[PDB]
Amino acid sequence: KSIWCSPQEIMAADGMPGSVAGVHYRANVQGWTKRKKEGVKGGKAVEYDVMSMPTKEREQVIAHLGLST
Repeated sequence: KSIWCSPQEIMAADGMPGSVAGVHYRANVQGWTKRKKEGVKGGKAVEYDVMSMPTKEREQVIAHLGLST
């Protein structure tokens, strides 16, 4: 029921341009839900909850998927 996506999918969104940190800049103003995972087979893994982002932001995520699914 919960939804969590890594910054790679988010920064790949045209609505959210800039590298991974560039996305953090926009998320600096709003209190985005963030979680520091112990790294997934890597190191320092970060995820965001799209269900907590404004509805307008939600359209941008679905729109990116609408380009393929």
